[PDB]
Amino acid sequence: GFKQDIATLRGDLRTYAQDIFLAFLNKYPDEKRNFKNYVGKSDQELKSMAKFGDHTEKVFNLMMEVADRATDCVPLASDASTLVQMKQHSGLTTGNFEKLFVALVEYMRASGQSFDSQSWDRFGKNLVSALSSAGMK
Ligand code: HEM
Ligand SMILES: CC1=CCC(=C(C)C)CC1
Repeated sequence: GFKQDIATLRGDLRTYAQDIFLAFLNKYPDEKRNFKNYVGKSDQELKSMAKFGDHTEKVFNLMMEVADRATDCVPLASDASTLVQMKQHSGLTTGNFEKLFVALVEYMRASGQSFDSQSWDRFGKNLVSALSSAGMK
């Protein structure tokens, strides 16, 4: 289920974080506008870059903590508020988070593995709802 999926992802988090984030940027090329320094790069070029591996892994370190603190795929309001307030997210709207979770769910569906993709899709929906509620447009 969802909790085991957190353990699976954490067991190889650098790899999953890069692969899911690349799935997100390739599915929604226009999202490269928030990361201007990733433009005109192949996947292998991005994985060679410092900011890419470090930043993507830090995103997923926190995403897994938010997942782990959730009840029935419903995140804490405090985790939602942190995500909205962060200076690094000043630009963003719920659509940015929408798209990241569509890509994550698709990645899980396509994987060889028994991910609980339905639980991640509900988690994404519930996080978008919590971000809206905490003041993201
Ligand atoms: C649950 C989802 C997400 C989590 C947990 C999360 C978490 C984080 C964390 C921890 C950082 C700081 C990392 C660092 O400075 O090394 C960060 C920065 C950032 N995040 Fe997010 N993030 C999420 C979703 C998004 C989405 C959907 C976008 C854009 C579409 C985004 C854009 C950014 C940007 C642009 C930065 C700063 C740019 C940079 O790294 O130089 N994040 N996020
Ligand atoms: C905070 C952050 C850092 C790195 C990212 C990558 C896509 C490498 C985006 C999110």
